Amino acid sequence: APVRSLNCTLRDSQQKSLVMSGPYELKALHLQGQDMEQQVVFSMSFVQGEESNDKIPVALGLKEKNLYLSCVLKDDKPTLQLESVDPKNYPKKKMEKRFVFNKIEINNKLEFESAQFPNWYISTSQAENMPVFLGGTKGGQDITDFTMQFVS
Ligand SMILES: Cc1ccc2c(c1)NC(=O)[C@@]2(c1cn[nH]c1)c1cc(-c2ccc(C(=O)O)cc2C(=O)O)ccc1O
Repeated sequence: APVRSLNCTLRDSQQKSLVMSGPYELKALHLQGQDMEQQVVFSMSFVQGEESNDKIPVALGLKEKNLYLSCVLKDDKPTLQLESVDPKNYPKKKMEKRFVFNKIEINNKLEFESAQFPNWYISTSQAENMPVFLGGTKGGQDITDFTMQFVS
């Protein structure tokens, strides 16, 4: 089955934009209007024909597909990383499981659950300029829902 890609930006439910913070990390903060160009453009890839399903596996690439968001164990704990890939072979028709998230649309917002680590989600802190991380709790102070804005 063929793969479809969309370019987009992500904002958490409290309107914090996502930006790079060096080569290995994303941070979330409320950006000023003139700094809006700092927000990361993602290439969200998924399999064509699943638009009506409740859970849609997605891969999130960035840097013109040079990096992908990846879920790996670090110190025996699910961790979000930015993994380097050869952009020529991406996105794959069969993406490696560590790059896959179930995109679930709840109350008009988006939630990204790790396919490799169930009940672990892409998360942000309430505080400004803190790293984007994989979190195991929902409903607490950590934010697990986002809105998406299409670039192309
Ligand atoms: C671009 C793109 C994204 C995502 C995928 C592809 C390409 N190609 C795929 O095959 C892909 C897919 C299958 N259906 N739709 C897309 C896929 C799905 C899973 C997956 C997701 C959720 C769960 C769960 O437990 O909820 C289990 C698994 C698993 O299969 O272990 C793992 C690897 C994988 O690559």
